[PDB]
Amino acid sequence: RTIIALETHDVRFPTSRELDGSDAMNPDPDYSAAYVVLRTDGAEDLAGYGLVFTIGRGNDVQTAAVAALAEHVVGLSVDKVIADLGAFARRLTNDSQLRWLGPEKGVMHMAIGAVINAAWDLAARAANKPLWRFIAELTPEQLVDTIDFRYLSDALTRDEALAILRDAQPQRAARTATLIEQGYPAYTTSPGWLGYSDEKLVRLAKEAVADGFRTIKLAVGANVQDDIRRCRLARAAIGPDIAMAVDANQRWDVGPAIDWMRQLAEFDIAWIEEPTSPDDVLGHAAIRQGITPVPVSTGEHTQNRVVFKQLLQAGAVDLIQIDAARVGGVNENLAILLLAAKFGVRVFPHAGGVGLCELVQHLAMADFVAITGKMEDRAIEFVDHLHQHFLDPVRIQHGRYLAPEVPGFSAEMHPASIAEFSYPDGRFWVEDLA
Amino acid sequence: RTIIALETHDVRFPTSRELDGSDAMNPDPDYSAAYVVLRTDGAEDLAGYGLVFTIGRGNDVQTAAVAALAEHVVGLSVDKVIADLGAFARRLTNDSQLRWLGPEKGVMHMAIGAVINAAWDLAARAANKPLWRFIAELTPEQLVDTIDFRYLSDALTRDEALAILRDAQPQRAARTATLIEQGYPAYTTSPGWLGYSDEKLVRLAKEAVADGFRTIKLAVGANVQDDIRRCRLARAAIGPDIAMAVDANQRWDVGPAIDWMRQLAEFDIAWIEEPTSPDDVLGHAAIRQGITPVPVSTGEHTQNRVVFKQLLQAGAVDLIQIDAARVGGVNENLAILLLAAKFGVRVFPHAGGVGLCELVQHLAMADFVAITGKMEDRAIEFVDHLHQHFLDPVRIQHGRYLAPEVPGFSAEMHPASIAEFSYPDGRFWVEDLA
Ligand SMILES: C[C@H](O)[C@@H](O)[C@@H](O)[C@H](O)C(=O)O
Ligand SMILES: C[C@H](O)[C@@H](O)[C@@H](O)[C@H](O)C(=O)O
Ligand SMILES: [Mg+2]
Ligand SMILES: [Mg+2]
Repeated sequence: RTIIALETHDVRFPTSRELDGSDAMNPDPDYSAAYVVLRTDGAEDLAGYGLVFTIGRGNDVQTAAVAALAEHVVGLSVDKVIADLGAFARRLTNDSQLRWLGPEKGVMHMAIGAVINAAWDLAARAANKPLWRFIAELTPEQLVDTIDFRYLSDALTRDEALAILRDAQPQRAARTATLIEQGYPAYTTSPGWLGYSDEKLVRLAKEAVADGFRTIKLAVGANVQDDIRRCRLARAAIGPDIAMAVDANQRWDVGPAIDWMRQLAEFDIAWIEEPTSPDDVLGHAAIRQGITPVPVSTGEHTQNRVVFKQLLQAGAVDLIQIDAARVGGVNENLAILLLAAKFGVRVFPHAGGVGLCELVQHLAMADFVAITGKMEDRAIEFVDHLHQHFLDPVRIQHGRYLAPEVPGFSAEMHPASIAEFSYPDGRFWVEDLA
Repeated sequence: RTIIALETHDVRFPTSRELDGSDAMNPDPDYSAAYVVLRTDGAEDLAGYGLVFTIGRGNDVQTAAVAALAEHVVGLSVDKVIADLGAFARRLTNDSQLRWLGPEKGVMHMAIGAVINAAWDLAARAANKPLWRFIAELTPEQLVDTIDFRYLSDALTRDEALAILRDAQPQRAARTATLIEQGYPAYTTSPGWLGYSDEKLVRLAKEAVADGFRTIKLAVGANVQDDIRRCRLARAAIGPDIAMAVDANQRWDVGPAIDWMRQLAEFDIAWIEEPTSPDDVLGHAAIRQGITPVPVSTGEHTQNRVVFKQLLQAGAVDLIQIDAARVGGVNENLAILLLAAKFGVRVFPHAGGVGLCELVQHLAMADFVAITGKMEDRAIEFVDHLHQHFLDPVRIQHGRYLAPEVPGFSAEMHPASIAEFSYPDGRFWVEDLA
């Protein structure tokens, strides 16, 4: 079989109508997907799906970036692609001309990451396995062959990665059983969007705990008085035993972040996410040093494994987020997970976007099985939005993610959803723009 | 007057035909420009020009990113835009949805930077001044009003920037006279492209020195034996008194970079440019610590002022490059120049791309007049390619840049050049692709 087309769609959801996903930096996001399909001349089931998550404006540019990769993939042998995902990723990441648009950052890199992710979806489907098992069941050699070790020789060599993966082999099967029977811890951010009223915040926080979530997260960062008020209300609503994280979405400078967190510390903060710019490694370390022991995290916007390496080297974080679509696809996230494991830093996957819960759950689960063997000390983010648009929506049971069973990356979306929300000619948008 | 249109063009030059611009990372670049025009309903002279520099593939995506900004600018009052370039820049950089595609990095940020640069071109033209004088003659208050101080409070506050600018006021006029009469030091990289034969390297290096350049730069990084051979040949060709820099274009890891430079040190290296990833602040510092006193530089791919801040804080560089199109336009480069001045780090502007000499010369000259008052200790890069396509090509006299005189950013390109090299329907490409 051959990849005969790279199809792209600019799909946007009107989440801003109710301010779902709203925060201090992004006050009215419209969760969007630069959706891509790697089509083949095989069975209808033999296709790869992926998407870049954006929040509205710019999604057309992001979609255009993905479409520009068609000549790089159309015509390739399916067997050749899935048999060497490392070579496939490099075919895109090593194109020096595309690197100039980055390198390995921004629109062009996320576009590359979406095509790479679609290829892993295609591979998992061909293997008749949900992506987490596809990844976790590859041999240590097959796994490191997909990783780009450039710029990491000082922190993680191929031999060091192999050692970590080989050390985990004996328990892979047992952990797979544990995951399937117990699920993976989750936490929810849906009760904390900044655009919600105090009444809605409290109502949703209570429902979240009622649903079994042992941790919730609130957006903060626009007004300290508002944050103090909201954190007090949420803490009172959930009780003293539920963890409560806060997310500043990059709003603060180093000094202000320290002073701001000093005023929220009394409410028992699980961690402060993105207190400052996602590029400020030294800044996060300075903030962490100033507010310790209040935990600091960052990661959903971290451009690539080189920046993650530095965050770990500089001791800028207590835990990190990883994102399925921000970096160079699965290949890059595997490098990041191995770096986090080697440095002994917990990973709390980011999923605050359409389709992100569906995608990222697989990376966290593969990590548990083949890399760390640790999940009760961490959690996968969850947001209660737009799951109805995916063929294999995530399943949460008593605050825990159930392991996916169907083949693939869970990225495939309902054609009806694409038809209704494609921008700007989709049914909803033609009516809305009118 | 009003901005009535944002016109964009995908222009690509076949520099790969002779491997002009070739290096270890980018072996066959096709110097390209994602050209933009801010058109108004005023005089034909009243327009803003700008461009994002890329090396071929991907330029269509970059052009699309710029075109996507039309709704943000079309309809704006020319007087309102030029009277507050800080507000104009923020209108684009503070669009949270566009920030998600970055933030402040990659394709979307460079697109924003090109539109911002076009606005400064428009402003300088309205003022009937070449951009360097337009910038250097603004009051300290007007200058800081254009700067985004977010994420810089720990290294450069508004008051600190004002102090530096005010300290320079007394000598602004005298330095303007000095620049106009003496020119600004330059160095050339055109003799050192990696794709050239040893014979061509030597021939061009000799011509470069004959033309008055006191410094040349060679691309290195693919094969150490080749680098040793080429550096020996170039050094012998130029003599012991001419400075010779080398550029690895991000090829090495930390350890290898140190070992590689140890083998080139005997040829008297002026500086090693981009020894590793443009995102590795800690890595550049480690390399610098290992090869000192051999100077280390980086900057042409540095995504924004936040990364530059860290490079300075971490002592990762001996000198930095700045680039007119890589960051958020003039506004961001002013912040970077002020950071470099405050930290006492020399700036050697990057210009290895089409139109970059034309653009960046203005930033270096404005810096000399209004910020540092230092130029004999540094130099502006020059490449001997494609200047014929610009209405106001740079002028080099005895190895020094002559100060531009015509109004603007020198970005305007000949319509005939655009017609011939527009991709893929331009005259040259239709014939070439055939
Ligand atoms: C705009 C988005 O909803 C963000 O606020 C979201 O990704 C957030 O950072 C999160 O961690 O869930
Ligand atoms: C592809 C380009 O010619 C680069 O090699 C060029 O920008 C180089 O880095 C330089 O500093 O001139
Ligand atoms: Mg977050
Ligand atoms: Mg360079």
